[PDB]
Amino acid sequence: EETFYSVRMRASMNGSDGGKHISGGERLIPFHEMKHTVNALLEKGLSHSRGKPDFMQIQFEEVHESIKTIQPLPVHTNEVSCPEEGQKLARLLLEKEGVSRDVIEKAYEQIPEWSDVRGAVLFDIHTGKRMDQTKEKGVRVSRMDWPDANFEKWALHSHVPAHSRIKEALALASKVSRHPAVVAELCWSDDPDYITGYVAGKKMGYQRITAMKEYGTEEGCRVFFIDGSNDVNTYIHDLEKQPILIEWEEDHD
Amino acid sequence: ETFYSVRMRASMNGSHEDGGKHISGGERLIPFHEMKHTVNALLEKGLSHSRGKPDFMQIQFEEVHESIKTIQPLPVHTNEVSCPEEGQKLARLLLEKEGVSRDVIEKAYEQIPEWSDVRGAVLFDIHTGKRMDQTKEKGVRVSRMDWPDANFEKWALHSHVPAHSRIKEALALASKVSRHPAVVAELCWSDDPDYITGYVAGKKMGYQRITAMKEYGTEEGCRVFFIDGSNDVNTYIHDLEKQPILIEWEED
Ligand SMILES: Nc1ncnc2c1ncn2[C@@H]1O[C@H](COP(=O)(O)OP(=O)(O)NP(=O)(O)O)[C@@H](O)[C@H]1O
Ligand SMILES: Nc1ncnc2c1ncn2[C@@H]1O[C@H](COP(=O)(O)OP(=O)(O)NP(=O)(O)O)[C@@H](O)[C@H]1O
Ligand SMILES: O=C(O)CCCCCC(=O)O
Ligand SMILES: O=C(O)CCCCCC(=O)O
Ligand SMILES: [Mg+2]
Ligand SMILES: [Mg+2]
Ligand SMILES: [Mg+2]
Ligand SMILES: [Mg+2]
Repeated sequence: EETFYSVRMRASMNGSDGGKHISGGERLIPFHEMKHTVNALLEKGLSHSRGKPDFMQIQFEEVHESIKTIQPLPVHTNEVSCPEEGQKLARLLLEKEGVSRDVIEKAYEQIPEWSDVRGAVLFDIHTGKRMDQTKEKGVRVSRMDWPDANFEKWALHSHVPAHSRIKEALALASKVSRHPAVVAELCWSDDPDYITGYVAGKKMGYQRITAMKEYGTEEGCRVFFIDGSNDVNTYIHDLEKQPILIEWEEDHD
Repeated sequence: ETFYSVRMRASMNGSHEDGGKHISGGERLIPFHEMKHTVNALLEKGLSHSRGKPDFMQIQFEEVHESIKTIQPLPVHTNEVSCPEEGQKLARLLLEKEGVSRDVIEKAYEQIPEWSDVRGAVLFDIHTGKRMDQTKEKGVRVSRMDWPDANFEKWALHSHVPAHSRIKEALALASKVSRHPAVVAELCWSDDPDYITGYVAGKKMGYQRITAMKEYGTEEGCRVFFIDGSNDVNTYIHDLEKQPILIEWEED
């Protein structure tokens, strides 16, 4: 049983304090990867297209819970020609996954107000309302990662480019989708220079959508559509604390 | 040309907040273009410590918005002693020379064992003869001071003192702290098992190094500031944490 470490970073400008969120990252690693990983997070925060931070934290801590290893979701890339086509597709896919249309519309009305949320919003498909009480902080999924070497192999097989963005997103989405209360996830970047997003779920897998907004805009989105009776805090604790490594099995081909 | 405060702390068996053992701490004050090197120096300092390997560490940077003040290091004298009991006695003599009363010194020495787990400094009020800050195990952590290596190395050459980073860090801290008009004296020795030199610092005597202050292999250090002031302790804590200082020595 190898010991793993959670390594987290966040960065902002104009303070920590009301600042603009610039970058966030999370990694899960053995101890001999610490120097490289702390540097990868530092650099990710310092070279961000949302601007240069005046505040950054980086932390590591031993994880005591035993690590679980899962397969990435099956990926499909939907090529679209503009953001409106993408968004419409996204809403079709959410519906097919099981989110009712009226819940989807209600959430889409609120997505603009959630632009500044630094993690994810949790949206209850029973009440048709936001379920977490974290406000601008959002719920930040942590303690997931995907050893690069296995990711590069996966991307080669999948005919998807071996970009860090995709490794991070797919690791997140896979951890999130595994959770029995999560029906679906809608995501696109708050970076001005990346317009691909996705909808994920247990059935459809990870459905990339190649245009979800316009170049140059900084309004991203991360919403988890939740179907659960249980207390939201239990779900939040799972998302924040349950350690996941992604390992794609070439062999299962 | 804006400066950044870069701070680190590390502990084992948890964060310090959960009751982990403090391993290492550091603070630097740097232009933005030195950030990578500095974050790497702090990471490495935390990971290679003689008190053991951390399982928790935080590193943070923020822009400093107060103006930087540049000062001289204190004058340094090295007192050679044969053993830790001789050094401790000398330290008490020097605290008294610096203006601390014997009764306050004894009361502090009674409490020093209690403060072994404090990760920063204890503030000791000479008017009450008791601890003054309410930070408990966190202590007060002096930050936002630093000393460009090139100038420090010149200083160490001139001073016939080795150019060790421990000394640079300590003398930078002690100079910032002694400048504060409400600090009468500082008493220090290391919590590192493999370093037994400590010091007493003040405005009259400068930085008085004492070559043995404890036994090799012990992990009980000490950092106490003796306070004689008219203000509330929160103001002094804010001064020590926030006032940015660079050391620049120039010969006489
Ligand atoms: N670990 C996470 N948990 C919850 N939501 C997140 C997480 N990472 C990103 N998000 C959300 O999804 C949006 C887009 O993600 P992303 O573009 O990766 O931003 P980021 O991870 O905050 N910083 P960066 O990856 O440096 O661009 C973010 O603005 C958050 O709202
Ligand atoms: N910046 C500071 N402010 C207040 N107290 C400090 C400061 N740095 C160290 N001390 C205290 O003085 C003791 C010895 O100093 P030192 O040996 O430098 O410890 P350190 O800075 O915490 N870690 P390291 O420097 O990596 O050994 C520490 O155990 C602290 O209690
Ligand atoms: O990392 C980002 O910028 C936000 C999520 C986008 C990743 C989607 C992908 O290319 O599959
Ligand atoms: O860094 C430490 O371990 C504390 C040492 C304080 C004395 C340094 C010196 O003057 O030798
Ligand atoms: Mg990200
Ligand atoms: Mg982003
Ligand atoms: Mg130190
Ligand atoms: Mg020490």
